[PDB]
Amino acid sequence: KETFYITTPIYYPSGNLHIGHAYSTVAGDVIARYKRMQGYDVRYLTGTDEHGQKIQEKAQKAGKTEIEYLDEMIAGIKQLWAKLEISNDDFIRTTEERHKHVVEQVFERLLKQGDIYLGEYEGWYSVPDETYYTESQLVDPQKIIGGKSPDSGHEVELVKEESYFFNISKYTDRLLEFYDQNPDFIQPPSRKNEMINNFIKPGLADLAVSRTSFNWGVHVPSNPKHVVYVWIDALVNYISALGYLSDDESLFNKYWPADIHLMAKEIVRFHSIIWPILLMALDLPLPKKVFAHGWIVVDPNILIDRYGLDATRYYLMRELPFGSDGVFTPEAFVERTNFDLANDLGNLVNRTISMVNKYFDGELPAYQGPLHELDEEMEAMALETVKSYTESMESLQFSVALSTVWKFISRTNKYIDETTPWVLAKDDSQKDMLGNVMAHLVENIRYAAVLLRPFLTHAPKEIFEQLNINNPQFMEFSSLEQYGVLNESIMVTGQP
Repeated sequence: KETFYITTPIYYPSGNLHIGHAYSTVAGDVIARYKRMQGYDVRYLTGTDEHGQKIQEKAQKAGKTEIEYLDEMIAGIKQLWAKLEISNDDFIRTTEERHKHVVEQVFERLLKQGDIYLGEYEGWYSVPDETYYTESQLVDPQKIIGGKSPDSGHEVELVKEESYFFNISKYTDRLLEFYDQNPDFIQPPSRKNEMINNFIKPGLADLAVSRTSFNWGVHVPSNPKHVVYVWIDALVNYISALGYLSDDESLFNKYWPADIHLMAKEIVRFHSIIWPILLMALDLPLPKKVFAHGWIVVDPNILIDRYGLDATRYYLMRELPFGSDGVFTPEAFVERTNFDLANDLGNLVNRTISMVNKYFDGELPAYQGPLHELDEEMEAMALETVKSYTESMESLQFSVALSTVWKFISRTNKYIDETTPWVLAKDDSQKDMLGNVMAHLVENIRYAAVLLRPFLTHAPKEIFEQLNINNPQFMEFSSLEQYGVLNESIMVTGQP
C-alpha cells in the first residue's frame, strides 16, 4: 500500500477552540478518510502548541500550574475531536518528552553545525499590532529611544533580550529552486499571495530562534537560560510525533515527507519559508504540499449539541469554501441542515424505500441494465459525478465536491418525478420497468452515500443499513467504477 501523511497545525490553547479550528480538523479528517477509502496507508496528525509566554500567563490566571491548565484545556480539545469523530492517528503535545527531546537534539545540532550563533535581539514591539518594527520604520521617533507604530499609530516598547540567530539566507538558492521544482507547492494558488514581501531575494535576515525573557518552553541543553522559540518548537511536531531521532524511526521513514500540511492562511510563511529551510539544515526531504484555508467566535460544541454532528460537519465543508473566507450565520446553518440533508437526501431515501415496500414488499429487484430511456445519461452522470468529485477532492475543494454530490441527489429526486413509479405500479405489464426504476433509485443513493463517507459519519452508515447493503465491497470507491452493482435481489428495511 502507498502511504499518505496529512497534518493539521498544532493549535494554541490560549482559550476555547472555535469553528475555525473545527474547520481545519474536519477538513484534514475528510482527506484522511477519503485517502483510506482510495487504499492508502494513512496517518493523520493533530495536536497542541503548549509553550510560550501566553500559556505561562494563562496558567496563573487559572490558579493552576502550566501543565494542569494545559491538561485541562487539552482534555476539552480532545473531547471535541471525539465529538467531531476525528480519525486522527495521534495527538502530539509539545510538553511531551518525545517532542522535547527532538527539539533539543535539533537545536544542539544547529549549534554544532554553526547554523545558530548567540546574540541579542533589539526590536520595537506594538501592544496592539503584535508586530516587530525596526528603528528606521518608526513614525515620529524621539539616539532613538521610543516612537509610534506605522500601522496602528500606537506607541512601542523596547523589546531587548538575548537570542540565538539562525543563518537562513545561505539556503536561499536551494529554496528558490525548490519552488521552481514544485510550482504548485502552495495550494490553492491564491495562498501564494501570502508570500508577497518574503524578502528571499533582497536578503533574509538571521532569524531569532530562542528567547531569554521567559522560562516556559524547551530549554536549550547547552545554554538552559535560553528557551527554544515557537518557530522551531512548533514546526518540529510534524517529525517528532513520527519518532525522528528516537530509537524507533519506523513511522518517520514510512510517513515523512508529508503529503499535505493543512493550515489557515496566516501561517503559510511559517510552513513555506522557515520550515523547509529548517529541513534543509537537518538534511531531510521537504513536504510535498501546504494547503491553506481562509477565516470564518462560535463554539462548535453548541452546533454539535443542538443540531448533531453531520449537520456541523456538512455545513463547515459545504458553506465555507477552502479557497475563500467563509461566513457563519445561523440562518444558512438551518437551511443547509433542513434543505440539503433532511430534505434532498432524507426525503429521497424515504421516498425510495417507501415505494420498494409499497410495490415489492421490500424485495428490491436486481439491476438488469438501463431499461428506461433516462437511465443511459443518468448512469453517465453518476460516473461524471464521481470523476468531478475526485478532481475537487484532490484540490481540497470541499465546497465544490459536496455541491456536485447534491447535483446528483437533486437529479435522483427529479427521476422519481419524471418516471412516476406509482403510475407504472398500476399496470402489471410494467413490472420490469418499475423494478428498474427502483433499482436506479437505490444505486444512485448508494453512489451518494459512498461519496459522503469522508464528510458524514452517521447518515451514510444508516442509509446502508436501511437499504440492507451489508457488504463492505458495496461501500468503497472502487464499487462506483461501473454502475449497477446489485444484480441479485435485496430485502430493504421494513420500517424506516
